[PDB]
Amino acid sequence: ANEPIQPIKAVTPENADMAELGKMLFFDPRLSKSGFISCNSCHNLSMGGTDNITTSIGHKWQQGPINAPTVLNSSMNLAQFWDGRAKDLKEQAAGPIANPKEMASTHEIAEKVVASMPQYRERFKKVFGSDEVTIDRITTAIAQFEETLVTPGSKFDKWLEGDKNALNQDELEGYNLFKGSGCVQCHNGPAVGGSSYQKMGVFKPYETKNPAAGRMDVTGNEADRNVFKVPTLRNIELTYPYFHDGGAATLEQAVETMGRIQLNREFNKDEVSKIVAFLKTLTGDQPDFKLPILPPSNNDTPRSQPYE
Amino acid sequence: ANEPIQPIKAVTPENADMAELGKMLFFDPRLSKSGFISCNSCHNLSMGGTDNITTSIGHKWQQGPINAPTVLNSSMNLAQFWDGRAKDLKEQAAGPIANPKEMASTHEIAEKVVASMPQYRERFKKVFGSDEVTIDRITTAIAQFEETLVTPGSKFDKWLEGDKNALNQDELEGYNLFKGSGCVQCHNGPAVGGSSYQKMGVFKPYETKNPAAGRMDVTGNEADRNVFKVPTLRNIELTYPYFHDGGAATLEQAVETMGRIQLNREFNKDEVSKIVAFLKTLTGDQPDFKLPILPPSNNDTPRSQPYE
Ligand code: HEC
Ligand code: HEC
Ligand code: HEC
Ligand code: HEC
Ligand SMILES: [Ca+2]
Ligand SMILES: [Ca+2]
Ligand SMILES: [Ca+2]
Ligand SMILES: [Mg+2]
Repeated sequence: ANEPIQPIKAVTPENADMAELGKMLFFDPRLSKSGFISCNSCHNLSMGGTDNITTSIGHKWQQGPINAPTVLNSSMNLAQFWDGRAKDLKEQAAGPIANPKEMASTHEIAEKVVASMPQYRERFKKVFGSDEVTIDRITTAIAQFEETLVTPGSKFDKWLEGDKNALNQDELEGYNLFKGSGCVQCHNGPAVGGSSYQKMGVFKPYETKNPAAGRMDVTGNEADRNVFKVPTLRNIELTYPYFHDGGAATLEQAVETMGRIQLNREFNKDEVSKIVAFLKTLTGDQPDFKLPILPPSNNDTPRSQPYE
Repeated sequence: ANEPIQPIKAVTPENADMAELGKMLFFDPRLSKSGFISCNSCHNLSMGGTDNITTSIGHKWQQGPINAPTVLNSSMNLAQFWDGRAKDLKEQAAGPIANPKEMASTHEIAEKVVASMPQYRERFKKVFGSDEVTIDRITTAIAQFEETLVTPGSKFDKWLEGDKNALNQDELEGYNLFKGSGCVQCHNGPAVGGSSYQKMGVFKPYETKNPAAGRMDVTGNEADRNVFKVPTLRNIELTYPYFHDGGAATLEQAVETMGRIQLNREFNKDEVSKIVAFLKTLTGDQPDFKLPILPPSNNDTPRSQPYE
């Protein structure tokens, strides 16, 4: 009778220097064509790792196609992106940099930008052995930093570890309903999700104008239409709005929809209130580190093109 | 012992908690209508306090009218903004929040946004005795945070304080050229500028397509046309491009232009490189603090409007 959910464990970077280099790159807006957009712009670590809007604002204020997921605990995902088209964090990181709808630069340009700065070259030398800058090393460093973005210490985890007073009566009943109703069928493990692909709209379809088809984009099979990676519910309190289209503005709405179309279960108001209370106890310790200080661009650095 | 420039000294917040609150607000993108733009977006503290582009990107990617100045050491300015229309940091902070070309929100909405969060209400109470949030308290807190954004410790300051080795041969000669040519007429004091309004184009006009008129926008006196607050040269190495229109991409170009139109001095390539070397020794210790962790928006919080 072991719990369907396990505590998140603290992480010690295999390569501290690499994680520091990755941190810097994650906050460097010069990886973008505009010199205005960094990974942190859309995955704000001061706010829970997302941009907290329906879909992401990209280069020249392009309205993105889908809701940006949190990077927090993303190292635990079975694959990356809503349709899992990316195998891991490293592969994922190369995407946004060259995505015309997001950072809109190119791997070639990103390499030249970083390499133009002596302070970055020195770090690549320390970390990789030589001062050569490549998108491969860049994504490897960012990935290492993201591995450290886990959030242990949530009240629920403290309860799981034996602290009976970490949860109040409503929160405990919420968890019991979460488990008893069937939510754990898909939202389980340390991340309370992120370990499989499931249909969004089991008993009834999810109503949305958003055209995303999920896994079908990868397989082309009709059976995969509307099948997405199950999101982690850790820090769900900080990652509103909800669902891939950002269609559910509140947790209550997300829970009611989930109960209704995934379990054919209409929760009453108090039941929803208790589950939501439980979900908020899944918020863990947020990133704790100094604001990164980045090296200045110099006369050799390709200049930003915010309006060009 | 009587150099025209004096060292910058560390600043301990009169109210530590107030500065901590100001720090959180400075990094909060919810002060903007889009929920995507914070003070840090255009005054990036990881990069030197500016956005490092010709003019600022505002709501819906509006191309701003003028180059964004650095907030670093801004507490030393005789007034705020290129035309000095704002008397101090407190007064200045109210501008961007309600500027349709920048954050595009309103003072009323920002107050409602911040007050909707218990975590913020609690901080305002421990700071101002009361838990109610007003644009007055918001700007007071931000200004307090900005008072701490001074940058002591630059190599030049170490030199002024006794370390004869803090500067190399070229850097020292550069300083001597700076002092001996007439530059300290306008760039002096602890901020190496910021203490007066001066004409941009003393001997010859500064060519630019930018329509900014400077002090005339405030005084209406034709005599004040093209008269601006002299920018601080502290951390000038980190705040490219240069001048109010962002027209000079390099320090070499900026120095050459300044000598020509301000002093009627034509510096040869060697002299320019030495002055540039000196300017870089004005880069001080950058902000050293933990990345702010902000409270989550809740069901009572006005929702971000990035596209509507
Ligand atoms: C907005 C303009 C973005 C920028 C800049 C970056 N990311 Fe992002 N990211 C964004 C979206 C809309 C999505 C989902 C896209 C999809 O097709 O599903 C993502 C996804 C990720 C993920 C996947 C996490 C998951 O649970 O699936 C990761 C790990 C991630 N993003 C990391 C990341 C990094 C490191 C970035 C900078 C190099 C970066 N993103 C920029 C939107 C935006
Ligand atoms: C599989 C059959 C699921 C069951 C059972 C439950 N959930 Fe779920 N959930 C699942 C998926 C595939 C998704 C993403 C759907 C999409 O296209 O957006 C979700 C998402 C949520 C969310 C939002 C997460 C986010 O947007 O980041 C919440 C809050 C959530 N699910 C809660 C939840 C609860 C409380 C459940 C039972 C009542 C439940 N889910 C069951 C897949 C499945
Ligand atoms: C970009 C869209 C901006 C945002 C967001 C904020 N600021 Fe800004 N700031 C910007 C510009 C283009 C200018 C100059 C405007 C002019 O007419 O001169 C400024 C100026 C300041 C200053 C004055 C510094 C000086 O004159 O030397 C300060 C102190 C400053 N800005 C602070 C500040 C704060 C605290 C913000 C958020 C509430 C903020 N700015 C946002 C562009 C942008
Ligand atoms: C007043 C009569 C000045 C003298 C003498 C010098 N400078 Fe200056 N400088 C002055 C102003 C009013 C401005 C802003 C002009 C504008 O409209 O943009 C500046 C700016 C600079 C800068 C750029 C600062 C920035 O963009 O933030 C630099 C690097 C600079 N000045 C250097 C400099 C040097 C080396 C001088 C002597 C050769 C010099 N200035 C003289 C006003 C005055
Ligand atoms: Ca979300
Ligand atoms: Ca500048
Ligand atoms: Ca010039
Ligand atoms: Mg020009």
